[PDB]
Amino acid sequence: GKLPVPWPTLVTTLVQCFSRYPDHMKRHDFFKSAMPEGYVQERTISFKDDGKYKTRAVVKFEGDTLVNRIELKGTDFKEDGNILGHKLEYNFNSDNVYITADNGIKANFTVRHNVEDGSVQLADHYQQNTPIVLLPDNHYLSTQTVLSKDPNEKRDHMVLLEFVTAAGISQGEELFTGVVPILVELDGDVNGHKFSVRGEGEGDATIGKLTLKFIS
Repeated sequence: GKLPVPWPTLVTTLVQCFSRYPDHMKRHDFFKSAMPEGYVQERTISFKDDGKYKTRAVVKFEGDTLVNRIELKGTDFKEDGNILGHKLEYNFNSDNVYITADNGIKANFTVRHNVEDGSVQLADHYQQNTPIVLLPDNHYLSTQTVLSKDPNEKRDHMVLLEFVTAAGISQGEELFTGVVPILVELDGDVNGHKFSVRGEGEGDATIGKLTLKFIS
């Protein structure tokens, strides 16, 4: 009927090729350099004092559409914890995603999810991307996200708006010169509860903008 986990816990899993890289940093944009063939993005997301997600995503162009197709496996979540207990607030904080080269890339960052009781649930992210390219110097992605709802959507859903810019110190980049349609498909299992998510929207790497609507 609906998602077995809170929507905010899925936000990071549900396309960093849409980050805006400053022109002073274009030599360091792995994600676009891998297009159109794309990259595999794999994470381990450790929810401290709770379970973890292991994800594997294929991110690539299929014709004119940037596709993000995901398998997610969630294990060891506590029935009464913040996640399966649905105690997370429906919002998101800013993050810095720290990137370094993998001689692809690796990235690390810790998401802070706000709990109903003012406390904080940490989601520690370990990330690796391998091409299906530009190996970058150390840098990070400054990420901003807002979560909302569609007034006339009847299905369990999440509207997401995101802005991402690289900071802190190759022909594929040409595929991102305009607004690019996005398709996201997630096949999930958390503690044995199988679920799927489908999302559509568009990305505009000129401004680093993402706008998507996901339904479960």
